[PDB]
Amino acid sequence: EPIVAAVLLIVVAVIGAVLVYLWFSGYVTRATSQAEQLSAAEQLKIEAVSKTGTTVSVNVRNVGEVPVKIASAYVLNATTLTMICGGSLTSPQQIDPGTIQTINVPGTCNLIAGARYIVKVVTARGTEAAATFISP
Amino acid sequence: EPIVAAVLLIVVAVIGAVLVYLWFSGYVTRATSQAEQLSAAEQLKIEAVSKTGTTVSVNVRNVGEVPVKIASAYVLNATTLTMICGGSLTSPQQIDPGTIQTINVPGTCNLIAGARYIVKVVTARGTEAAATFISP
Amino acid sequence: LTSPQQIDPGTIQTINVPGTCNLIAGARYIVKVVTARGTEAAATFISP
Amino acid sequence: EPIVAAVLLIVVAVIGAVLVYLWFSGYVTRATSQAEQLSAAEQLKIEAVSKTGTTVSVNVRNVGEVPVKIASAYVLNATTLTMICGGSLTSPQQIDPGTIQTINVPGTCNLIAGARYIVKVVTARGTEAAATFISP
Amino acid sequence: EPIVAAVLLIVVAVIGAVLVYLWFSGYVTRATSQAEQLSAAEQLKIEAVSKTGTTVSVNVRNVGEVPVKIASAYVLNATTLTMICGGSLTSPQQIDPGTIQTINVPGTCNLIAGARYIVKVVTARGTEAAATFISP
Repeated sequence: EPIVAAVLLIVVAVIGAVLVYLWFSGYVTRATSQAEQLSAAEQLKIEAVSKTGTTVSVNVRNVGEVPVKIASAYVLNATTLTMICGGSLTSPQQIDPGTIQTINVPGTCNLIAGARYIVKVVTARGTEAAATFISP
Repeated sequence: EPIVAAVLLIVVAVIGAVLVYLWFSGYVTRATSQAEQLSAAEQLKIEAVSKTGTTVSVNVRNVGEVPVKIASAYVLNATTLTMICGGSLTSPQQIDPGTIQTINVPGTCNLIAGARYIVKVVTARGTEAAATFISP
Repeated sequence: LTSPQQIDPGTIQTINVPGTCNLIAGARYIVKVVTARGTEAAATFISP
Repeated sequence: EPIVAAVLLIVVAVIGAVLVYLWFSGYVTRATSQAEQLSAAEQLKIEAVSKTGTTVSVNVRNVGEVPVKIASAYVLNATTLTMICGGSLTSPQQIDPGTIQTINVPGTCNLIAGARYIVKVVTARGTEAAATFISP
Repeated sequence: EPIVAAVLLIVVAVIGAVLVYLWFSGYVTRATSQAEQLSAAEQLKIEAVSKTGTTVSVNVRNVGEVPVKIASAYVLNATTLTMICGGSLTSPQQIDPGTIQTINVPGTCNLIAGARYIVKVVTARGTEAAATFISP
């Protein structure tokens, strides 16, 4: 009589094992592939900068193999990591691999000739690229 | 009765380990190969420059072993890192290793005789080569 | 593949990618081979 | 009848898992935070030394930002790593960040003019800072 | 009734864990020690070379502290890494620490007066030491 209960319990345990199998396969596949794709890296470099009046224009070179979106740009003060001007771009700019694009710092901020300034661009994914220039 | 459940759990763990091994092999191969192939570097050198009116012509020799494409050229001002003329070329030019090619700066920019100007050429992959010249 | 190719332990074999595909010189490509059991091995090369 | 035993065993397993969770949270917390706090590093530098008779006085400045206790001082012979005089200070001296204090080598040791000697001071935590001087 | 099966399963798991611990201790110890001992370094230096007729004699000094065996010697051509003469020695020669030994390049190879050559000696473990000479 307990044998019947044991058989039912074994069947229930097998069903639970199958359900664990299904969920575990789904989770391992999804999370594993998500981690694998986040393992990929994104690289940028800025070729040169130009200043016209009070507007700063930057040319960004996409040396990577994936499309790049530029979302913000700043003008950082030297050795203090404090921004003078910057913010969200009005519309994100897409940069194709092997191509170039022109980026303008949002807003208007004055500059002092012969002073230290760091121009910085950040991607939508978080990649950071920056360099220095001497304001005319 | 728990023995059957334990056997199913062991089987599930073994299958999960097999799937993890498959993905791990694929990912390690892809990542290792990408890193090894991007470890390679490219070198460029400019032989000489010439100016005809307001057009700048640059001869680039690729001392590397694999083809490299020229993407943009600039004429940089001294000690200020500010561009005067330049931008993306109309069509990229491919340079065969062991050969030479002539590149013209895009657009038209005036120059002042006896002044400092830095000629700069950037590859599609991001390699930079540059030098200086005296404007006639 | 038209017919599966068997590779003995400690030996080597030649495998041709099925079909015909054009390539671009100096471009990036990943070559990949998969076993009957599912094992994956791959690498990259620069097309001539 | 085995169903009741199975339910009790499941309850026992759940209670054991809860206990394991409690201990695991506690142990991870303490060990992790201990590792984080011992990860911090300490830096020292000695400004100048002076000799009065047979007493060696050293001024130590903590370029770091954490409180520091000086525990011992030595006078090491050149390239043989053998001490001539040194030992525990009578009472450890606390040197505040951004300040300096005077430390005297314990005991009395003679010196030879124009010879090589390395003065060495060690913190209570084990940080090592030293330099060389020529005895007058 | 499932309680007995659970107790037996726990006992089996404990035995398996003991076996895993035994193997793990053995493996970590022996593999770790083999790695530590291969971490050791081997250093050679050659004092001078001599030419008698068509035979090249090299004096090798053991600047290290461990016994070293010399197995082969070569004569490389300049800038091409191509051997002119060389091969396995008839019997490997042992060099004691702090001592010197004379090694003759195997075989007979002609040389040209005033020509460029590299003499090279390799140890049993793979250490490489070499220098240059001008043939008389």
